[PDB]
Amino acid sequence: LLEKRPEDVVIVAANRSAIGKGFKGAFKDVNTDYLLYNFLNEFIGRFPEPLRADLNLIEEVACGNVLNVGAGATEHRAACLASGIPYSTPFVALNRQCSSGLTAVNDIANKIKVGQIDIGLALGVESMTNNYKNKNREAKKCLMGITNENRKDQDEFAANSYQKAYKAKNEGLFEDEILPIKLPDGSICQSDEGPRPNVTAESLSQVSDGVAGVLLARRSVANQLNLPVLGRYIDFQTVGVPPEIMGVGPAYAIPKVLEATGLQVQDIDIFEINEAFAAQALYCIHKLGIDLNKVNPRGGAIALGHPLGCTGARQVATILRELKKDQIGVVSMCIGTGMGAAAIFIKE
Amino acid sequence: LLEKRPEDVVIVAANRSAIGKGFKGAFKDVNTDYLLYNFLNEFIGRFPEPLRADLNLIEEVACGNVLNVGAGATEHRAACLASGIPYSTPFVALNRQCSSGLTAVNDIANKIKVGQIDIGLALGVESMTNNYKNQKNREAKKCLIPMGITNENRKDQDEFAANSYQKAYKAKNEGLFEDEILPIKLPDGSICQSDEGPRPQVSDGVAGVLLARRSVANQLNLPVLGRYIDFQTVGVPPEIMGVGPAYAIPKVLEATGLQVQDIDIFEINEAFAAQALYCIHKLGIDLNKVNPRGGAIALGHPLGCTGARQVATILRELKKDQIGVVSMCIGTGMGAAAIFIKE
Repeated sequence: LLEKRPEDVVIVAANRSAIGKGFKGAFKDVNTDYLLYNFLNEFIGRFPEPLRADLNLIEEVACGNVLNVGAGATEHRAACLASGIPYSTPFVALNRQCSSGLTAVNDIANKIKVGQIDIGLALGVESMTNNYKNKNREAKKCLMGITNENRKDQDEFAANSYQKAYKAKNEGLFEDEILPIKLPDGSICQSDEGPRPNVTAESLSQVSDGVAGVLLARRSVANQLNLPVLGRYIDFQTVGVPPEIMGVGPAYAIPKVLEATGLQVQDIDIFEINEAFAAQALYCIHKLGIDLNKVNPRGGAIALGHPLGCTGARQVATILRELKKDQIGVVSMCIGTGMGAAAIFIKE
Repeated sequence: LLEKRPEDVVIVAANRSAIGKGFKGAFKDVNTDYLLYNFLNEFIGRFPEPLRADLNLIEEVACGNVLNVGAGATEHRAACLASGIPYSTPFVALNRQCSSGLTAVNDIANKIKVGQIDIGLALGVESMTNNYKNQKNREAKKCLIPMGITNENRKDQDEFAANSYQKAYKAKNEGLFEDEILPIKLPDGSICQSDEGPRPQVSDGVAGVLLARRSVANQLNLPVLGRYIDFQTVGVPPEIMGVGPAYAIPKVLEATGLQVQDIDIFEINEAFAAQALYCIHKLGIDLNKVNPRGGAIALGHPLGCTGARQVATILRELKKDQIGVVSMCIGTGMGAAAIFIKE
């Protein structure tokens, strides 16, 4: 599995923006279209010379999105079009709820794999700020908090993430993966404005906005073009989970991707398990038996925020900077109307 | 290619609904969730014993949609939930615009090829009637050119148009569109199951396609209407979005080795007569092969349903071992095309 074959799906670049605060945040006066346009312009400069030389080398743009009309396909495609990605490049809008951005990844993973394409861009956007704006059993469930309701450990959990996120923030740890998004006033945003110092434990995830991109390619095509390689996508698995207890997703998706690859929990160095809510994150980690030490190393959703769409691909950018050469890490998250997703990766 | 390996992505079922008329037709007092719930209750019935038994063997439901909030991901999951498809079955909402129903098929194909799943359901749904109610740079503004205008970018069109209605009613009347169309029951008691438009187009309709690996089909004793060969997409100038089929057909043929003259039926979506004519001409296609039972000019084009519809239609127009393609130009400047084989 650690053997690099020429038919591997390889990650060439994985970047994300600073996650702003919903409603209050840096992004409030901006929508997914400006966020996307801008992140793209940044992401492209960060691209190896043969690519930016011929952008029509990207043969597909899957963009995950949960709240726009039709998942933002017209605006997101216009945005790509403004950031130099040629018309010659098809675009696909996807919405698998909370995992959307991780599914943009599985979409391109498979196309490349199957030969449909060689090089392909996975995206994730969400402007919860400007978009949150839009009964007979079973179907009566479907689309969060109450499925969670279905506290000491949870606050304990909320603070440690908040502490891990603050350390990491302050230690410069996210300075690699984050890109500066210029705001229309003149400002520029390169810090996650969600993690805060001194969070301890007190009685009383986050509505945010953000973009995140991933550039996959098949190893063969990479070597030929001599393109840097950060790690490689190994597999992906989704599962259906009772909608009333959505959060339970990770406790079923993880074992699934594990069995399908042959790995075991204890073969994983890092787990990027999305914390929609602390109650559910904790439950997932403890049912599986995951080492809490190995969970969300630099802070989670609780502290960082959760821009629905963008999250699944944000965790990828992130898990890559937390990993060390030849390490395996999973990316999982509970999904909205009752699902569970989880992709596996390796550094190199 | 006409060799059959168990590794094949095989169509086990593929039915559609009657395409209602926009703003006035049969479905006007209903939305996607109802069209879906119903289409599915029907489709599932027209499902082989084994699947109906389990229904959990279906491991993914990708479902195109173009105009709903978030392409109808929640509403339609519930519909599937309500029509007996288990929670266990994940779901994905896709929006490739005009080709959404086809790319939803592309989706299912790939997952099956890449071993991700065995059997999967592809869908298309749209209710232009209900949902049709949902930058300043020289490049992305082309993603603001109204479709019709891009068509601006007559006799021959009207002649091409005429045939569409002619072939469609001739065929509707001869009962050609019967095996494919399922009966969508309506609130006011009136069952609907006949195409309004063809009576010698904005519309609402649903469509479903149940792929499975060949090896798997033979294992569960399942019927096999045909096979998915390839699919290909290619961007195109948004100002002439229509020219999309002219490029995606060569590309998918090329990807397969096939040639134009190797194709029997050419189900090229008629989004406009001006457009479809061009692809036809540029490609050098025998009209007797293009849209045999008429097109969308008569039948209507329920945006995200179409792709999944054309597959239903084509699979009847094709005889055992015939190859045919399904192309359509795509909204913001694209073009798709797939290739199927009967058996």
